[PDB]
Amino acid sequence: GTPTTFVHLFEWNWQDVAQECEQYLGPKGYAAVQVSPPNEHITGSQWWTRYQPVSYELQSRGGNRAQFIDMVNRCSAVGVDIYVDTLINHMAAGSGTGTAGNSFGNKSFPIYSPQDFHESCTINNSDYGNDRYRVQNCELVGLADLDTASNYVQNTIAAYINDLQAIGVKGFRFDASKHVAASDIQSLMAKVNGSPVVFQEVIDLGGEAIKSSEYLSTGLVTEFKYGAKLGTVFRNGSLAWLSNFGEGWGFMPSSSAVVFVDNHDNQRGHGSSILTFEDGRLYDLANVFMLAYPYGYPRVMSSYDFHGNDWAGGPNVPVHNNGNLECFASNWKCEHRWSYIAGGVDFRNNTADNWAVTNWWDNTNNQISFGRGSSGHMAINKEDSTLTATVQTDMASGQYCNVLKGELSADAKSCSGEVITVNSDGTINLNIGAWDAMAIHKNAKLL
Ligand SMILES: [Ca+2]
Ligand SMILES: [Cl-]
Ligand SMILES: [Cl-]
Repeated sequence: GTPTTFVHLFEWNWQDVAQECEQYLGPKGYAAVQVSPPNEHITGSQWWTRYQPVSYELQSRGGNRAQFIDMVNRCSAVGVDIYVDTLINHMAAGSGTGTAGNSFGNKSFPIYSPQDFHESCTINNSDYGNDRYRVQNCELVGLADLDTASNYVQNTIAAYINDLQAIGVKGFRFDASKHVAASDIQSLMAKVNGSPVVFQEVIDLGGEAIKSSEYLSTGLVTEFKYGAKLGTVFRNGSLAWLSNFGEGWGFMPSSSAVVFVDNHDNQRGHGSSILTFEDGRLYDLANVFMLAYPYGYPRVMSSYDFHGNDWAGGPNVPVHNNGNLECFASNWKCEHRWSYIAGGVDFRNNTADNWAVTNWWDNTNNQISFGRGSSGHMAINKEDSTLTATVQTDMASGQYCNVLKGELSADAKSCSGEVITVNSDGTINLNIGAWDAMAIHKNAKLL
């Protein structure tokens, strides 16, 4: 197979990430980990402190510089890249202290002076619809707005990015990219070595002054329409409608899009329509669709139970806790380990040679099935009945692991879970319980 999917290990520290790469992400074929911001940020326990930078020293809640490097190396040894959440728009609000011991205040930081910032003003709600200048030059919730047109600012951010590349970081999330002119991002990328993966966070559901399409020339772009519409369909619509999901629904080009069911902001209600781990099996099924369907570069969300406090930081117990995995309950949720989601990743990994949707079938409502040509086939039953339709595939006849429920043995003789039969004529006689699914692919076939 080939790498197709990455994961946000939200608020995971560098030792937990490194261990997770070795024990799970490498073996299961995840391509990369998006880590929380690793630069110096304001002190305090809330998750949102990570988005208030104080400097570019690599001392953060996740760990120190040596720990960060050890993580990059341990993950890369098992084939997993690191993408860094990169704060290109701003520095912390107000005054205080950072996680490396530095002080700041009055738009004075270890590496920035007041002249390195746009003149202070406030982004007001109306500005998103009618004032691009203010969205991009004024302050987002009090954060000091860097003058991203300045050569010094561009050189300082680029030096941060290039230091990360020199220690092995392979990609970058440009936080708050809507708040930075795409032209400024273009000037920054000219100072960045090489061609790392770059994706830009731009929330654009339509109807505002700045469009996500403005950022296509400078890197990948978050397609927030994807999760918003997918959530609405899974909650209130029909899965049959998804037969032409993608550009036909008004989305950006597939080859530019980072897609996801939810992210750290919008799982806190910051779309009521967004699906999250709180939705249980409905979330499972949405992720199976996303990962089987050939649109975009998907990012699986990996969350913690925040017990109703949308500002709280993560659990005070590590993920890997002296031999106990603190997953699936009221600490870390570890969605990337949920069987249907990890199985979806394996499916995407092994269908990457055929980015077509073939033999689409539905019952006009909430039962669907489709193929990736002869590389794979899937079905979802999001109804209260058993799905027993006979569907056409392009798969070679034989017996296949349902990779949502099990894995092929090292000897290729058996599956650890359900086995699916492709008939002589390429059909499958489905037998899918209510709110269940199946996926098979050409590299999980019994020999
Ligand atoms: Ca700005
Ligand atoms: Cl450092
Ligand atoms: Cl994002």
